[PDB]
Amino acid sequence: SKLPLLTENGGRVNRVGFTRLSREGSIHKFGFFYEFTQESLDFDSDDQLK
Amino acid sequence: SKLPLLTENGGRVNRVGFTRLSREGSIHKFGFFYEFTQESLDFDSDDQLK
Repeated sequence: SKLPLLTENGGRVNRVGFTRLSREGSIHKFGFFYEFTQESLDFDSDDQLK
Repeated sequence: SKLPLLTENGGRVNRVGFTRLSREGSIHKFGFFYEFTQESLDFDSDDQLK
C-alpha cells in the first residue's frame, strides 16, 4: 500500500521528509566532608587514625 | 506395454511428439524525492546536511 510507485508521466508523487532529534547530558557537582578536633587525633589510642 | 520395439523388417512403428511451454515476467517503475531550500543548507546548524 505504501510502496512508492511511479507512473509514466511522473510528477509530484512520492515526496519524502526527514527529521533530526537531539540529545542532552549535564554535569553535576558532588561532595562531602568530615570534621575532627585536634584533641581527637591526639589523646587517642590509635596513632594511625587519620 | 509401451517400450519401443523394432522388427528387422522395416519401421514406421514408433513416432513421438514434443511440447514446449513459455514463462513470462514484467517490469515496474519506482521513485521518490524530497524538496529543500538554499537557506536550509547554508543557515542550518549542521554543515553536512546535504
